[PDB]
Parts: sequence; structure tokens; C-alpha cells
Amino acid sequence: AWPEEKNYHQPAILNSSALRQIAEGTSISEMWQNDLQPLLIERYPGSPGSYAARQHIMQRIQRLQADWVLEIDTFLSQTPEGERSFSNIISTLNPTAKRHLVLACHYDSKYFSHWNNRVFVGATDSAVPCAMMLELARALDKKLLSLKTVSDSPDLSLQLIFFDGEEAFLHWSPQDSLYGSRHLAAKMASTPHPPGARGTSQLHGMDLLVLLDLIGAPNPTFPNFFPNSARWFERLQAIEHELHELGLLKDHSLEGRYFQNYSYGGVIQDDHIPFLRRGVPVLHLIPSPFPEVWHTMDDNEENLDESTIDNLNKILQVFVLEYLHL
Ligand SMILES: COc1ccc(NC(=S)NCCCn2ccnc2)cc1OC
Ligand SMILES: [Cl-]
Ligand SMILES: [Zn+2]
Repeated sequence: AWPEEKNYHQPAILNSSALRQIAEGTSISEMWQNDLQPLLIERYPGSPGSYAARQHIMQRIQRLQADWVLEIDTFLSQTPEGERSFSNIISTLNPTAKRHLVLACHYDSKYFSHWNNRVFVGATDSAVPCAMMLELARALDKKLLSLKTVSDSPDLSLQLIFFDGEEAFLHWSPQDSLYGSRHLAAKMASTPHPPGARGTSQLHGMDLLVLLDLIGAPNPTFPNFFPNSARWFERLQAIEHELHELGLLKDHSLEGRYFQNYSYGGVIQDDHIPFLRRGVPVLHLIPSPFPEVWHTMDDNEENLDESTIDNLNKILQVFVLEYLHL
């Protein structure tokens, strides 16, 4: 019955003083300089930047005190440009814990031939989501380090996934997109979890996949996409509302709130799809509408909004602590 524990799992909700501490514990300027700026480079698969992006994400995780276990899931696949190597980065606390909350984004940038003297760096898409995950790891390090301590009083921890090869090379289709995610979901589906078990796979182990994409533009609006994760999306609305009311958000009004009551009339393709189709519950933190700059050379650092990202960092960090009971 352990694979059903996720259906009954409740948050341990932070009080006001805890919320203030979380809000004070994250640094948007430190993220900007140390986590975000190095990723703002061309990083399509096999490019020098793909290698540098990968190294940057690993080193940043390595310096932290929490007991993160890193693994590079490297594979080859045919593409419209010929065979390419892809590498998902998986960073895991407590890898033998039966359950994990999983946060994810893609670290590859879409390939574009250079227009004027300009290159596409996918600032919202998804360098900012990567940086937010790294800042989350750093900001919560002391709290996460406590998961190293084994206790009677759930068998639940945290995993981060930075997918390679989310983007189409040429034209989005089932076969030219989601190379990293289709590979990893397939592997996890085939892999026993916990080790030695019968029946259960690493996908049963995924409580919830929180997939960040297209984050960093001002005034984003996120639909509540899926009934099976609606209660968790509702927690994000309430965290946002509470942080607002306590004066812990910046340049944020109730009218301009991010997390919306409405859903979306269509299906958005992204890295969650190969997990969702195999039954994993997904919280897809991608906005509708997409950033105005989407898939334009304008998806760049100048067009990011610092306050928005700092606000969303606070809300995500609170969510994660509440989910993990920390
Ligand atoms: C410009 O607005 C949109 C364009 C297309 C879609 N539909 C789909 S299926 N998009 C999949 C995007 C995959 N991806 C994510 C990041 N980089 C690429 C929805 C849009 O606004 C709701
Ligand atoms: Cl739209
Ligand atoms: Zn994209």
C-alpha cells in the first residue's frame, strides 16, 4: 500500500514566523549572480554550453551540506541532425526512500541559427527554472540536511531533475522533442523501487512531479491544469495569498496574483508527458499565456522580472518545506 500514501499525504503548514524566516532566507541577487548568470549561454545538446551547464548545476549542488546524490543519465538518440548524446541530471536526497517529491525543469536551450549578432539563451526557457531549483536547494540546505537523520516518526524525501533535450531540433513532434524525459520516464518505469521489490517501480516512488517551465516574465498566470494535483495547486494559491498578506512579497497585488482558479482548454506538451501518461501526478508550473518573448532572441536577461522570480522562489520553498514536513 505504500504507493498510495501520496493520495493521503498532507502538508505541515508553516506559521507566520516560519514564513517570514523562509522569505528572509532566499537571496534573489545571490541566485542571479551565482546560479542564473552562468546558465545564460547557448546550451543545446553537444554544445560547449551543454557541457558547461551540466558542470555548473553539479558543482552548485556539490557545495551544499545536504546529502545530495548526483547521477548523470547519459544516452544516445537519433535526431533530425543525426545521433546526439543527451544527459539528464538527477540530484536525489535519500535515494532509497520509497517516495520522493520531484521538482524538475529542462536545462537545454533550443537551437537557433544566429540572428544579427544574437544567440538564443532561453532565459525563461528554462534557465530561470534551473536557477530557482538551485536557489531552493541552497536556501533550504540546513532544513534538508535534517533528512539525513533517520527517524521512526514518512519514508519521503526530495529529488531534482534537470532534463536534457526537452526542445525540438527542427519542428516539435512526438519523435523530435522530450528526448531526456521520454528516456528517463521509460527507465524509471522499468526499474524496481525500492531495490528488491516486486511490482513497484521508480515511478510508483514519485509522489508528485512539479515541473517548472517558462518562468521569469512579469505577471505570469498559471492555470490549475489537473484535477489529480488540484489540492496541491490550491496550496500554492494559499501560500501566495498568505505571503502577500504578511507583506513578504514584492511588487505584488491580489489582482496580479500568479496562481489562478481556472484550468486550460487543451493539452500542453512538455517534460511531464511521459510521466503523466504512466500515471504520475503532475503539478505543471508553466504559465498561460506563455511569455511574450517565448522562442524569440528577446527571451533574455533584460526581459526577466526580478521581483516575480524572487516571489515565486519564496512560494516554491514554502511549498516544498510544507510537503516534506520541514
Ligand atoms: C505561445 O503560446 C503557446 C504555444 C504553444 C502551446 N502549445 C504547446 S503544446 N506548447 C508546447 C511547448 C513546449 N515547450 C515548452 C518550452 N519550450 C517549448 C501553448 C501556448 O500557450 C499556451
Ligand atoms: Cl494563452
Ligand atoms: Zn522552449
